[PDB]
Amino acid sequence: KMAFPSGKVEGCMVQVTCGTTTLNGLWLDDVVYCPRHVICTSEDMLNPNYEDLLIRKSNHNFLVQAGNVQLRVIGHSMQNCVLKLKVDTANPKTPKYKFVRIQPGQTFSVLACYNGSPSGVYQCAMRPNFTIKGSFLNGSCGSVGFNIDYDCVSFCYMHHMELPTGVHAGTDLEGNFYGPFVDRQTAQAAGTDTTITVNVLAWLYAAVINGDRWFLNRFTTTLNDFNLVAMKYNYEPLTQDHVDILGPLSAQTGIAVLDMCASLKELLQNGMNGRTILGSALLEDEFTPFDVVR
Amino acid sequence: MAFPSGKVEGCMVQVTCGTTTLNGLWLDDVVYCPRHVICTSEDMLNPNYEDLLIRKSNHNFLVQAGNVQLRVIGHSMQNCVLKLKVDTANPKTPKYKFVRIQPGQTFSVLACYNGSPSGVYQCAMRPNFTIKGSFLNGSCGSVGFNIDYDCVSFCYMHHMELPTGVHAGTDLEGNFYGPFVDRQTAQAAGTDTTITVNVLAWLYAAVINGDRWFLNRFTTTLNDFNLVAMKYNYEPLTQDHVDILGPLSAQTGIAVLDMCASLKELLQNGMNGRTILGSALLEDEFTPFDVVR
Ligand SMILES: *C(=O)[C@H](C[C@@H]1CCNC1=O)NC(=O)[C@H](CC(C)C)NC(=O)OC[C@@H]1C[C@H]1c1cccc(F)c1
Ligand SMILES: *C(=O)[C@H](C[C@@H]1CCNC1=O)NC(=O)[C@H](CC(C)C)NC(=O)OC[C@@H]1C[C@H]1c1cccc(F)c1
Repeated sequence: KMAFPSGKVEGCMVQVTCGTTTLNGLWLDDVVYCPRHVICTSEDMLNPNYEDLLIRKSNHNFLVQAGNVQLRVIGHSMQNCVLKLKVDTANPKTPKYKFVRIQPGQTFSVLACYNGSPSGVYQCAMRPNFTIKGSFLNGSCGSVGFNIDYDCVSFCYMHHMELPTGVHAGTDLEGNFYGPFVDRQTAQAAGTDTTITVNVLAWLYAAVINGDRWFLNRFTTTLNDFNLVAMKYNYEPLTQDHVDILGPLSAQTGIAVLDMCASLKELLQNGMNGRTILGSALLEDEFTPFDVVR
Repeated sequence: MAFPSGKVEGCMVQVTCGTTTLNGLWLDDVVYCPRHVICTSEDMLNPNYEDLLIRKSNHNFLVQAGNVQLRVIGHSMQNCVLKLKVDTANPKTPKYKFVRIQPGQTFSVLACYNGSPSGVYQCAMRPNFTIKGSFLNGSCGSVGFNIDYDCVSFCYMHHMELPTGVHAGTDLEGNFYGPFVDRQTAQAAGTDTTITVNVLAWLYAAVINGDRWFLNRFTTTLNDFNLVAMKYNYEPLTQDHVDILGPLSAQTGIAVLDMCASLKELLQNGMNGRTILGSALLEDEFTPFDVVR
């Protein structure tokens, strides 16, 4: 697992405090983005009226700091589950950036932060049930997930909560949660998780590129036939987008995506028969087709 | 999980000599890079580096930091690292130190190509003084490091891939880790061993994640455990290793030698299918300090 260099995101991290509640914010040009539950108390986390907590609030109740230096808040609004604080200084370290909503299966780096300070960077996969298996502790909220393409940081994740089971949930940078979660301090269950088929196929491609190709067969399949069988093994069905992002690996190896699906269908039905693929009896599902190139 | 890489990204530059390009580290007014940049092909196999270095002019070295060229006003060599004095001081130079790490210790690697950061990841110095990185052509000069408060401890610079696919390099004084040499030859490492204290830290970790199917009631002396460990090419466990595991022992209520008893069972049986924190294999590149923080 290889994360993206974090320096461009580090230069954007700040801290936002309401009362005693401190979490992290993302400072881009003259706007600071953070999770709205920074405005909550204990007495109101069990179920908050965010619209009502927000009316009581004024610009001068928001403490925003880069380091120990205060940024003056000159405006505030709420977009879904994210708070947007307008500040009086444009971040001179603002990279080229966009806000993207990723699909389940896709990977991203997360810059874990506490009190506006980075502690670590690591590589996460958005599971099909819209959770990530991270290392977030208290005060990690507002940490973000991202990919870097050339000069451009694509922000895709902001952290909000840990689930009873120990995995994590959050939103895009527009405040829309990934999955069926809500930012209330209630017990919330992630739907049952499935294996990320497109990434397994990416991994088989990687194994072929490295000369490990015992598992290829002379058969092929339809996308519908493969999908129905894979769901019987708790694999995700494939979309048309999945097929398309396997194109470069299909072209590199000369093995059509549906031929690879047929090889996977056989692995699913018969098993490995005590063999390995890239030195592993387990099919890895957290390397995307873009990750394999790198 | 790796250290944030921003402080190091701001030091990475591109160094070129001839048709060879790799990365350099630019601290204050000196750029450090692997000396084999001053090579060719007729040289690859048995290079007399002092000899090739004396034939070199300051102006043969092209240093680019972003869109900017840096003027080399001086060059010297410290073991396998070339030190290029340049006419400008990097203003992004962080607080730093140069350190040589011990096998079993971990560090972050910022992989760079043509002076540009491309990825970051966490590695351990294997006991045979290799590292299991993903380095491709042109990644030479990439560095490994740790961060303590505001200070970057640099510990590795990347020089070569071995034919098995693992990697070899030097500290920032240019001394290789391991018996490797910066000549273009197929080199083998000594037989690698598994970092025992790290496997134990990682088992304590899975426990903290409420994963404990591997535990047991059996127990073991420290010597009897080491006898089994050595049998399976695991590093011996020292009493310092035991002391270091204390915090994780306290936090889980599992004595160090109880976890050793658990590890002994796993080595002799196997996992018999089951898995620990996702892995079918015992993971040995998380240290105790790591798993804490
Ligand atoms: C950031 O503020 C923080 C990050 C959490 C803390 C621990 N690990 C993590 O990711 N997020 C919260 O505290 C969040 C605030 C809500 C308003 C969304 N709540 C949360 O994450 O709760 C975590 C424990 C598992 C929750 C739970 C279990 C059972 C019953 C509950 F009501 C809640
Ligand atoms: C950086 O310049 C580069 C990094 C390597 C390239 C491929 N992956 C990687 O990490 N370092 C070298 O190319 C290095 C230069 C020497 C002069 C030290 N040589 C190298 O990495 O060789 C790799 C293969 C195992 C070498 C080999 C096999 C057979 C015969 C040989 F003579 C050498």
